Amino acid sequence: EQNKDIQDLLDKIVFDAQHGQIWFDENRMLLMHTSILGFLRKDLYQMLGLERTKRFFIRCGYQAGMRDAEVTSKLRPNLNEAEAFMAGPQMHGIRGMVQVEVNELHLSHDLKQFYADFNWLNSFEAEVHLSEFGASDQPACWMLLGYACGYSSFVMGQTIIYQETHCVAQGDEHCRIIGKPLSEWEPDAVSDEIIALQAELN
Amino acid sequence: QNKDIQDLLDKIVFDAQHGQIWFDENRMLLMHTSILGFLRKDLYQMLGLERTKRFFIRCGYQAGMRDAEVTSKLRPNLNEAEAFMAGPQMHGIRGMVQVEVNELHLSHDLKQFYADFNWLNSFEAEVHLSEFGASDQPACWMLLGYACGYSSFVMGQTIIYQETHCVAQGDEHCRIIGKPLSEWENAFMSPDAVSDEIIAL
Ligand SMILES: [Zn+2]
Ligand SMILES: [Zn+2]
Repeated sequence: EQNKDIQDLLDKIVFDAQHGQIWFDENRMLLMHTSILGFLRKDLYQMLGLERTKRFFIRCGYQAGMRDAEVTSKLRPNLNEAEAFMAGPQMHGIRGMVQVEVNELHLSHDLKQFYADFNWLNSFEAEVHLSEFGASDQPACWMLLGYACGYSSFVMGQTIIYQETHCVAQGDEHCRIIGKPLSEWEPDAVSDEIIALQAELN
Repeated sequence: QNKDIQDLLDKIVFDAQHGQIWFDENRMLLMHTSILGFLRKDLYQMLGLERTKRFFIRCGYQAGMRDAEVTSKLRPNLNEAEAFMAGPQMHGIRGMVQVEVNELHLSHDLKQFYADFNWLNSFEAEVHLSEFGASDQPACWMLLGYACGYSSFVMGQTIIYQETHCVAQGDEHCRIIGKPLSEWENAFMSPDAVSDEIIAL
């Protein structure tokens, strides 16, 4: 009854337990344990840097986001920018990664203008990061955040960057992000700006 | 419809509104296979193939051991074999691989195990092809770790598999034989010991 606006998305998800397949349109998926992600994160951190690990989860996310936007692209042409864009935040729910809640969204392809402010609720990433690390000193939601930047950047034809303003990892009640075109912040590893920003805004 | 998997599908809930996916206690993620391809490409070039391969078995092993924990006391009114099938079934629910049983005999009590399965539509195989193309040797490492991790735990001893044909080598499907450790004609902390073992291919 109540995934009225999700439904068109669910309609592309095919479970096929009997053949070891799960599909979103043309692409496969895997139902994965979060605590297994928690291990992959700590093991990576142990092998590489905080920095190289960080960088991986973000680039990862950027990818997932771009692919979902490819997918959900030819999918709501009846609708407008805002309602189509939403597919993104909805997919993050669908994949059980995070609950997106919109404080503010203003966008327009042709104006090359974007500003998003959302609350992330129930982030897995923050939850797993606490087990393996405890109270962090920076935000933890790298993957979610890469995906955020990715999805968005696909949708507008320009690079959209997010800052995680508050994070459950850091003790904040919910997590929160803000997203604006790269330049409105005063070779496509956009991965490096994200880290440089959370740095050069102490 | 397909009633062999129900006691599993049941323990799964999709709360898309609050962005949680649920397996009993455990919380789950529906993910692109891209994160695993990427990880494969990055690791391949930062560390050896040996190192990348090992890491992947280790990861596969942790998930095998988890489902093993979770499905543990779930099928007490069936026998060892149908109980055990939980792992192979889970691997398919998780959309990683279809397991088609060629042969299976197990006794926890007698310390006995022999599994010979076919793997079909292996996701790992797929990933390796579109990152590295034809392998020299079987490539379904994550999958193999799981096999090893799951079996091992149920059995309460060290069960090691070998991929014997792999889509990654042009075979039509992949194949695997799992025996106990001592039944191989070649010779905690121990979770790392075991990954070290299933790495001698
Ligand atoms: Zn967070
Ligand atoms: Zn294979």
